[PDB]
Amino acid sequence: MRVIRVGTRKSQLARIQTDSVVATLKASYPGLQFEIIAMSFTKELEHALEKNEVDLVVHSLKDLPTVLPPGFTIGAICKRENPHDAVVFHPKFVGKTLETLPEKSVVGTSSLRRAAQLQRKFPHLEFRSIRGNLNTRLRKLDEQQEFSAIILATAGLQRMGWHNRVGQILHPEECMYAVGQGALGVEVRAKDQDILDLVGVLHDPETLLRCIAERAFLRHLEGGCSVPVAVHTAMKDGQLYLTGGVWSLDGSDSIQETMQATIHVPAQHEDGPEDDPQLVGITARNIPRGPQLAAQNLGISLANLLLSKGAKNILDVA
Ligand SMILES: *Cc1[nH]c(Cc2[nH]cc(CCC(=O)O)c2CC(=O)O)c(CCC(=O)O)c1CC(=O)O
Repeated sequence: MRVIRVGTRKSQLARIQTDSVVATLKASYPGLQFEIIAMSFTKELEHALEKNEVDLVVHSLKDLPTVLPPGFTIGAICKRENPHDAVVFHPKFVGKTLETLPEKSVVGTSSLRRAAQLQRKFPHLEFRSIRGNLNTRLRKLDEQQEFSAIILATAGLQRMGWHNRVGQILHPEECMYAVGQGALGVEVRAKDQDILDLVGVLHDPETLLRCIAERAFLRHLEGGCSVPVAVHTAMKDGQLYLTGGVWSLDGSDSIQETMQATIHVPAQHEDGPEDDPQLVGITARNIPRGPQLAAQNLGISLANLLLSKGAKNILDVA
């Protein structure tokens, strides 16, 4: 291990996320060299990995499928940033909330998850698609009179240093977040033991266990980034709490349930067996396997409860 090559997309937010992970790595490894390789969507970065052109890539965890191709794996789940959804208001509406926008105000979001939940909670608002990156959406907000607000992840605006645009942070009772939102995943070659060990230092046990549950829930519902599925996780008092929900496209039909499981957060790293398979695409051999399997099982458990109440028919057309 000499120069650790980090591959990144050329987009602004992808670079910020990569730099943050590289800074954390450097703090654990001041004696190693890190190179950031920017290339001109996940299959192209996975190609560089497979061609040994880079050694690791940084993703928003919610953008990664629950099944990765067999030669790759998530070698690190970083300490979660703020997972909650946020509202940016049109300039004339600074200081308002969703509750106090005038009736028929148009709210911009291209997430089925966000639109379905907010339509349910706010019947008197209109939710409409809006395309573009964060800068483009904010430009269409401020330059035009079409949108009265847009919905975005709090974590994205924070990484841009634009927290001053956040006008409202949505509570779970208004809009539960996407599976993996606010956490970064580090993708690596599944068989590159040296690099898996290196990035393992980034694993945050609490976030790892929360995200295994969230992803196992999503996987067992056969969902991905695109579906109206939402979650809320918390680790308190030796319990892992997982809330999960599914919504019809307009939010009028929904199923939402909570489960918990006794799972203590590991406080120490351990030399785990190298022959255990990944869990929902994540490899964490330096973290005890017991709690990891238990988190996966909790997410499967909740998924089966939702399916028992009809979640599959909801998702099939949504
Ligand atoms: C699965 C999915 N991806 C995105 C776009 C995206 N990916 C990451 C972020 C920043 C927050 C994070 O790292 O977790 C974002 C942008 C954002 O959420 O603000 C979306 C949202 C698409 C959209 O039109 O806003 C989704 C679907 C979803 O979140 O429900």
